[PDB]
Amino acid sequence: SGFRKMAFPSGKVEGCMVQVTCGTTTLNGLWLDDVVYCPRHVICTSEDMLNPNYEDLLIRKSNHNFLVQAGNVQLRVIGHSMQNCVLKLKVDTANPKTPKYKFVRIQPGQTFSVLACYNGSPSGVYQCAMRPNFTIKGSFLNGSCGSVGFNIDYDCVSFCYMHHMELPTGVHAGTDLEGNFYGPFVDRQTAQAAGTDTTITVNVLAWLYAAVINGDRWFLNRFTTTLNDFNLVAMKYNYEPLTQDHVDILGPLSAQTGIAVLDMCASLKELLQNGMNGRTILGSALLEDEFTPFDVVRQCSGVTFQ
Amino acid sequence: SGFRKMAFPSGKVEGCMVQVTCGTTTLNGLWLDDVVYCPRHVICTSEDMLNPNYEDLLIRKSNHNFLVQAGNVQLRVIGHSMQNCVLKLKVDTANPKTPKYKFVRIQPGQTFSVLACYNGSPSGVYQCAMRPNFTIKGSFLNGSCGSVGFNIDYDCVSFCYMHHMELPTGVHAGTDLEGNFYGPFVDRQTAQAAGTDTTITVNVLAWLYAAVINGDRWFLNRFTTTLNDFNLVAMKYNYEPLTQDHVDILGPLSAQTGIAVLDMCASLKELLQNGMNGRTILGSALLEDEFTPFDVVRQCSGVTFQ
Ligand SMILES: *[C@@](O)(c1nc2ccccc2s1)[C@H](C[C@@H]1CCCNC1=O)NC(=O)[C@@H]1Cc2ccc(F)cc2CN1C(=O)[C@@H](NC(=O)C(F)(F)F)C(C)(C)C
Ligand SMILES: *[C@@](O)(c1nc2ccccc2s1)[C@H](C[C@@H]1CCCNC1=O)NC(=O)[C@@H]1Cc2ccc(F)cc2CN1C(=O)[C@@H](NC(=O)C(F)(F)F)C(C)(C)C
Ligand code: NA
Ligand code: NA
Repeated sequence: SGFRKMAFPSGKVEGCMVQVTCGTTTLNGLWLDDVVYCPRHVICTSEDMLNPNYEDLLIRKSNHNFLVQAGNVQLRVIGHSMQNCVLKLKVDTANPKTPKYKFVRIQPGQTFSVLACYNGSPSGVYQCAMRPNFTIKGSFLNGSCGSVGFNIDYDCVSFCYMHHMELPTGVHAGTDLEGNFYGPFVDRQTAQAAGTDTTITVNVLAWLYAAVINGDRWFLNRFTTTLNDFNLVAMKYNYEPLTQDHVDILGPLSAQTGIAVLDMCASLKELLQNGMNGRTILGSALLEDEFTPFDVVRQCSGVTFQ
Repeated sequence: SGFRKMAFPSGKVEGCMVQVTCGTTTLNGLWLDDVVYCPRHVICTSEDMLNPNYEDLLIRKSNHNFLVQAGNVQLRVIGHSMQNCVLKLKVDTANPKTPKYKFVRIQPGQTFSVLACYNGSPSGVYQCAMRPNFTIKGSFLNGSCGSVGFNIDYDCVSFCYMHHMELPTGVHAGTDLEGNFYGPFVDRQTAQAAGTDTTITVNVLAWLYAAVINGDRWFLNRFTTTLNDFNLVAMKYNYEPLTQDHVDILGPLSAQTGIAVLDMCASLKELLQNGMNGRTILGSALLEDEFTPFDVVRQCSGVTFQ
């Protein structure tokens, strides 16, 4: 029993974290085989921020300008290339701790673990979601750039996020591991801001199922709803539309608990309209939306990772 | 910016997790140097649960009854001893991934990371606190026993918890790594239950300081209070008494923010008496008590671990 915001074990990623320095700029890099991946603006000074031409900045650099440290070991850069907003530094040593891995670009609403790092050394691990507005509500300070987000399946690490920027509301923007930003954000100094966000409906429903699995039913009711009438209410409360695809994905949780998806939707509707009346669900006085249906199944079934 | 329930990076612990099997009972063990630590009731069958005499059960066992697996490698047990409620299995191989480590028995109100494991393989990592009633609000299923809780300082892993039992309210009971239970709990089948719990006042105050650091002040007020008058209110709301020791420990956060501790106490008093009025603090509609003052400083200052 119990239900926690659970991160993936981070050891496979810890062994990949390094420090990259360019002039006075130091940030984190990801060392996989003989390549180190990091944000391209490591090559930026403070002056090259208004509208930096990164191709022009990069052609002016030499391999020996890049100082890459793994622990107390300096790694020599022997090639470099820019891919979108990521710099790929070819180094003279392959990382002996390279896990099985892939690079994935995730959809909004998906969750992942962040290994927050400073100066190439891990500080902490936490779970978050890609918001519908393509920000993440992270915990990142100066020096955190190049920290990565990931999922693990069996023994395979799927990297999905590299950290780049903090927006004026205190939320975070970054790229996939091929250097493409999530959302409309850019790595130049402009008036960018997070767009209006929405609540991840399919995840709220997943978490209500988690609550039932863990022995709590106070919020259930005898009613059902149509998908259309539910979405009319969701829309009013700034919830994402629930698709038939979302309904299918919730099938296993609905089967495990015996509560039809549209029945759980009628519970959520009632919760939106009436509030919790001073009660809590899984220790929360708010409706939690950073657990996917898969997160719930994994934690309530005890899936492990080799 | 941002503030997350952040766990320690778990890689140093992952490399220590093994599987221990005795007859039909399998649970997790912690492999440090040439010793594997696990709950002593691995030697129990279902029948030896009413009032098992563990010394009597253990003298009847042979080394070859214990099957210890690290990954795909079987480790041969060559000695054993019982220490309180932990079994120490001497094995023929020293763990080459043994970190710098120590065993600590923590006080209620302290936090730690749990690496939840099944069949010797890690499933997830999450942060929790030792409650005042010496339970933890974990997330643990059948097979989770022997999973450990820990903190990291610099490069040193301080193990403070090994998992043993789930209580009827769905919360969890376990031992330090020398086999002494936290709280009054025992590893025999009886009517044990969690005692009434209280909220960890010093941690709530720490989290209010975290909120201020992160740019939120809506709950502050112009008032101060005496320690005594605050504790009269805390007592009414089932909060732990705040000691002068707690006040001193909050000194750094008070200095960083310019808000005297007793001033923050008057804010907490007002929050207890009037509620949040539909507002949130650091994304929560409840007063959070599973961040210590040290957790706040570490996360808002970016401390790392070698
Ligand atoms: C990351 O650690 C980096 N720092 C530097 C420093 C010099 C060169 C390159 C980098 S990457 C930080 C993480 C950030 C900082 C502070 C608090 N929390 C965080 O997550 N990233 C930045 O400082 C980025 C980097 C950048 C790249 C190109 C630019 F043209 C401008 C920047 C500045 N920056 C920001 O995050 C800024 N935010 C924005 O510009 C915006 F639009 F996203 F809001 C800043 C105002 C500095 C937070
Ligand atoms: C742990 O994985 C272990 N399982 C076994 C099985 C056989 C022998 C030894 C062990 S240790 C589980 C973890 C637990 C189970 C299910 C859900 N969440 C969890 O955290 N621990 C147990 O099953 C313990 C072990 C035990 C030892 C001595 C006993 F006399 C009795 C038990 C049974 N047990 C419990 O946790 C039970 N709880 C209690 O007895 C009490 F008092 F704490 F509530 C149970 C009712 C089975 C949950
Ligand atoms: Na219903
Ligand atoms: Na005050």
